[PDB]
Amino acid sequence: EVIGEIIDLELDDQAISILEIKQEHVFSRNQIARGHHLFAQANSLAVAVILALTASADIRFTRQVKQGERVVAKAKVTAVEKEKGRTVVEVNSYVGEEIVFSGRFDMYR
Amino acid sequence: EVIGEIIDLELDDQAISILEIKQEHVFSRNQIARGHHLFAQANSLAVAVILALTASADIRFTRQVKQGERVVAKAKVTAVEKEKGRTVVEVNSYVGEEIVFSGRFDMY
Repeated sequence: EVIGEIIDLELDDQAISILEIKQEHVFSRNQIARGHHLFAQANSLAVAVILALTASADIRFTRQVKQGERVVAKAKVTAVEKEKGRTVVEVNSYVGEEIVFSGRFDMYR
Repeated sequence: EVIGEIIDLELDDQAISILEIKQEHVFSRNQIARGHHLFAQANSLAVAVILALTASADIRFTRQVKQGERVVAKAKVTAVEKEKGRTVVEVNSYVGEEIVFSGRFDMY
C-alpha cells in the first residue's frame, strides 16, 4: 500500500522509501522513468507518515531518472493544524546526492 | 501509452481520457481511489497532448473518488513557448458533472 519500499518511518515526523526504477517504470524509447512513478512514491510516503487523504500538492521534477536508479524519498512533516486535522508534508527524492523530485503535500484527516 | 483509455486527442491542443476506477485502484471499506491514480491519468494525458517531460505542477484533489466511478480527464493546452520550450497544460478531471481533480502542468 506504498510505492517503493519503506526504509524508515517515524510517524507524524518523517519517513524514507526507496524505489528501484525497473522496466515497469520507463518509456521504451529512452529508458527514462515516468514522472507519475516519482509522484506516487512521494504521495504514498506522505500518507504513510500520518487513515488520510491528500488535498493538494506543488511538485517539481528536477532530473530525468533512468532505469537502474534507486530513488530515495524523504518525507518530513513541516506543520500540523491539530484543530482542522491538516498536516503538511515536504518530500524530496534523490538519486545519490542529487534531487530529482521535490513536493509539498497538503493532507487531511 | 497512457493511464486510462484516450477518447480524443488533438495534438498540441487537447485530449480526453477515461479511467474506470476498479478494485486495483482502491484501498478501504469506503472503496476510495488513491490520489496518485488521478495524478497519473492527468500527468500522462498532459504528456500525450504534446517526446516530452513534466517539470512541475500545482494540483488539487476535490472529492474522494470511489470504486466503480468513471473519471473523465480533459487536457487543454493553454500556453506554448517555442521561447523556453515550456508548454502549459491545464487538466480537469470529472465524475459526472463534478470536478474531482484539477492541475496546471509545466512541460519541458
